[PDB]
Amino acid sequence: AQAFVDATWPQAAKAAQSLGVPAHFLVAQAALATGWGKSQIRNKDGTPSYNLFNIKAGSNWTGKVVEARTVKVRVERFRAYDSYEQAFQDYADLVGNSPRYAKVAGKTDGHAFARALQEGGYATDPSYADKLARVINGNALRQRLMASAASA
Repeated sequence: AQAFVDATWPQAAKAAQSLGVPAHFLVAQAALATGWGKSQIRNKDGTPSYNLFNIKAGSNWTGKVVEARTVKVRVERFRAYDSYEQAFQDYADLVGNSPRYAKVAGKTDGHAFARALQEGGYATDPSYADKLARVINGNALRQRLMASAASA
């Protein structure tokens, strides 16, 4: 999981700073969405989609599209990107500009941030806020963030 954390960190920091939330909030969200990078959506050619937030491709999406199986088993259409950099740019646009996500900005508490994501419709599972806050506040994330840092 460490390389996942290291790779996402600078992009998460860039996006989180624009949203006025702590960088680790976004890292935690991506970690929960992908099982710390173990379960990420892949293109048919074997390349990554880099869609670490598992964002669906709807009618307003004109970029690359990847199909992936969801659990009956269904085929869902997801966004695909050229890098984590581009993925986080799209995330920052979506969460930063969409009015339903307006409660996200400025949040400095893990659970409050998660509740704001839920309000916006990121995920509808009733346990989402509790699950995400646990990652945000957890020892696993803290240890990996400390390991990631250049200094102590």
